[PDB]
Amino acid sequence: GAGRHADELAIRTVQYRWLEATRKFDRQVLSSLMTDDVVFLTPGRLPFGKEEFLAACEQNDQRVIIEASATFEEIVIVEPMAYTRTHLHIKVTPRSGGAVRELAGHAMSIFRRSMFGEWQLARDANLVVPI
Amino acid sequence: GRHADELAIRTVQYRWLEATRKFDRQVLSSLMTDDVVFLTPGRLPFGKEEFLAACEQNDQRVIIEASATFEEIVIVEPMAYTRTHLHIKVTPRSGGAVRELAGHAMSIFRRSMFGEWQLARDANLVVPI
Repeated sequence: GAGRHADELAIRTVQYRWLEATRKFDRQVLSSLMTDDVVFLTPGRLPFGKEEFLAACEQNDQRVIIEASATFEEIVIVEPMAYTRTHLHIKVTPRSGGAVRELAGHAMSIFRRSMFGEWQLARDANLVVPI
Repeated sequence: GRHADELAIRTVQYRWLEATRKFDRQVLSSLMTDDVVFLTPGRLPFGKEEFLAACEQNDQRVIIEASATFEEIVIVEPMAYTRTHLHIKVTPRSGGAVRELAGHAMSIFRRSMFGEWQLARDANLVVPI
C-alpha cells in the first residue's frame, strides 16, 4: 500500500506542477516533467514531441492567458509505469483584448518512473476540444 | 517473454480489426476488460456494454473498412501500451455519403491470468477527414 500511495502522490505532483507551469508559463519546469521521448496526441493532428510541445506553449503564452481546471478521475500504477485520466476545462484569454475561448475534455496519460524514482510524463492523449 | 507478448498484442489488434470489418460482438467483447474505459473526442467516457451496443447499431447502418499502422508497442507486464494510426472508411448501407476518418489511438492492455491480452483503456482521437 505505502508504495502505491507514494507513487500516486508523486504522479499527482507532476500533474499539478504541469498545470501551474501552464497557467504561469515556465519552460524549464515543463521540460523537466516530460521524458525526452515524450509523444503528444491531439485530435486532427500528427503526433508531436518535446521540442514541438514546448515551442508551441512558449509562442501561445506570448499571445494568450491560460486558465485551467482539472478534475482527476484515476491513477493506476503498474511500476515502473502508470496511467491516468483527467478532465480538463481551459479558458483562453487573448492578451490583445480579443474574444475569450473555452475548451474542455478528457486527457489520458502514461507516466514512466526512472531508476531514481522520478516520475515523468511519457505519452499523452489530450481530447480537449472547443466548447 | 517480450517477443511473445508483442506478437500476442498484434494478434489482438488484427482480430479487433477483423471483428469490425465483419462485425462480431463476441470477438470484440472477449478482447476488452470488463472495466474498460473508452475516450473519444467530444464524448463522455464510456464502457464495455455501451461500446458493444454502439458497434452493433453502427453495423446495422454502415459497412466499415478499417486500416491500421502500429507506431509503438511497449510491454511492461502485466501491462502494455500501444499507439496506432487508423484510417476508416464508412459506407452507409442506404447509399448515403461515404465518409473517411483518420487519426490515432493510444491503448493500454492488461494481461489476464489465463494470459489473455485485453484492452483496458483506450483514447481514440480519430476525426472525420
